[PDB]
Amino acid sequence: MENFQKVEKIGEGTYGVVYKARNKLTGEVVALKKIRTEGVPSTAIREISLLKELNHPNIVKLLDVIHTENKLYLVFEFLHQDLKKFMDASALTGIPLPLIKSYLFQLLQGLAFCHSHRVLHRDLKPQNLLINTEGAIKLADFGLARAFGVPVRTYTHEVVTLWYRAPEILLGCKYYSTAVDIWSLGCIFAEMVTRRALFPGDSEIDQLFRIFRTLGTPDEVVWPGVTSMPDYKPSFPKWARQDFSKVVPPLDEDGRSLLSQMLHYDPNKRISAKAALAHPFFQDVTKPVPHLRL
Ligand SMILES: COc1ncnc2[nH]cnc12
Repeated sequence: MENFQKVEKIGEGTYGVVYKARNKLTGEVVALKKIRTEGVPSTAIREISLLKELNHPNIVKLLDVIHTENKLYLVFEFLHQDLKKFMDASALTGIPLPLIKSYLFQLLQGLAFCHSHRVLHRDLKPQNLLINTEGAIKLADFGLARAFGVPVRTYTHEVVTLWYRAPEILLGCKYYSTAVDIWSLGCIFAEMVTRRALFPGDSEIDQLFRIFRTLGTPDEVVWPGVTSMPDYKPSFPKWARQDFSKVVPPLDEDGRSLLSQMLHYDPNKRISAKAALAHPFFQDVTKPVPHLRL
C-alpha cells in the first residue's frame, strides 16, 4: 500500500471500501478495493489470480492483487461513472435507444467472453457497470462472487440488492450457471428502457413474487423441474404472465423479443450471451458517445 496515495473514498463496495488512488512509482490512477479473519484463504487467492488473465475490453481490468499483513486489496482499472448514476442523471429524458443498444451489446460481449471460460459474475447490477468517456461500458467485480461469496449485507451492513437476482438462485438451486448473468442483464436492459427497476424486491419472497406477477408463476410447463427446487412452494400464488408490451413500452418488437429470451424461466432455455449477440435487435447497433459530466 505505501506504493499508493489514496485520493478519495469512492464508494462502499460489496467487500470493503473502494478508493481512488495513484501509484507513486508509475503515475497510474487506479481503483483500490479492500476485501474485508485468519488471513485470506488460499482458495480465494488462487481464484483471484485466475481473474488476472480473464481480460476483455468490456471487463474492468484487474491490474494486481496486494496481500500484505494478511489484508487484501485488488487494484483495478479506474472508470469515472457507473450505470446507476448515469440512469439517475438521464431520468428526465431516458437513455436514447442507440446508447441502450450499444451498452447492452458491449455487456453481452463481456459476458460471452467470460462465460466461454465458465466464469460467472453472479451479482450484476447497475453500480457494477462502469462507463467511460469513449462510449464504453464495462463489468466490474467479475468473478469475485466465486472467490469471496455474495453476502446478504455488505461490510457496511448495506443490503445487497436482490433486484437482479435470477429465479433459480431465489428458488435455492445449488449449481446455477452462466444464465444467471443473462437474467440480471435482462433486468438491467428493462430498467434502462423504462427508467424504473423491473423487479425491485425488498425481501427474497417479494423478489420472487414481483417476478411471478410480471412473468407468470412458473410451472412445470414453462420450467420442467421447477416444482422440485428446494424453495419452491406449491402454495405460491398463481399470477398470469403479462405482455412485454405492457412491461417495457416503448421498446420495439426486436428488443421485446430479446428481453423475453433473456428472462426465460428455464436457465437452459434462457438465451446465451453468444446467441444474444446475433439477435436482430443488434443489426443496426452503433457506438454513441454519451454526454458525461465529470
Ligand atoms: C466503485 O468502484 C469503482 N469505481 C471506479 N473504478 C472502478 N474500477 C473497479 N471498480 C471501480
